[PDB]
Amino acid sequence: EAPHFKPGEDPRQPHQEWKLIENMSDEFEGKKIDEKKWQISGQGWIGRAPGLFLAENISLNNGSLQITTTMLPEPIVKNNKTYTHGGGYVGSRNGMTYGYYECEMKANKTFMSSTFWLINEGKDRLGCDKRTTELDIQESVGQITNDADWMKYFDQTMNSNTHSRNIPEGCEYEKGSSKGKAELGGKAYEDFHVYGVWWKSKDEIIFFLDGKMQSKVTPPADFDIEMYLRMVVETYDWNPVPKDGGMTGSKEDRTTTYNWVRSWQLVD
Repeated sequence: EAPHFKPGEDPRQPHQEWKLIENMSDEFEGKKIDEKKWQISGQGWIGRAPGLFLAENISLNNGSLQITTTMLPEPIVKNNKTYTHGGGYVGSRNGMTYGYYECEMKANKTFMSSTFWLINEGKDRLGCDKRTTELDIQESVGQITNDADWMKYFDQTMNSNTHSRNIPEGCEYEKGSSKGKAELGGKAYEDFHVYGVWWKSKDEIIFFLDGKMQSKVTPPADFDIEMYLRMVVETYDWNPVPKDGGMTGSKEDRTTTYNWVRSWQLVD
């Protein structure tokens, strides 16, 4: 009935309350994902090669969303690139501006990502709102395959980010990124964690982990454009495929599991 906040961490003021945004929230009960609420195929982004988003890799079980990584049984060529692995994409068909957005997620234990984020959809927007604003709440991988120093702990942190890019010429916005990082206390695939963001205003973004405030970030440009939820399991170029193909794990180890996604507005 309220967001997950430990005692002493709820940022609301005493005459305010948190209200569930029903069309951006799901406990994932039942046997099949609700495709009137969520888009899992037909989306603009098919996947970063070599990981192709498959609708078949999305399942529900036991009141949770499961996005499972796979080896494709044969390569698939799309946009002149070869795909060899299956990930998955789940995007909210409804958007909002501002609010509190949280999920409870356990990452997969593979070289592919486990993510929870917001982005606007600039080509449907007008004038300067065609610029991109992306708010990454958590991005993780389960198996680090690049020995670059910047990423050696990427599998045991909350890695949050805010991006401004694709800005139309003449529009007075800056491009760039403002990151946040915090310790999970364990690997992202070992336990569930609650990853949350208070998208408080166009210039105040506050990240929470397991019900505790971690950081406040000023984004690189105003975040005052409607944004849509994303839960995505992909390949990143900087975390390449391991020598065994990276898909020998159990179904559980190949699965990013979200127990729920809850989105809220703060009202007077």
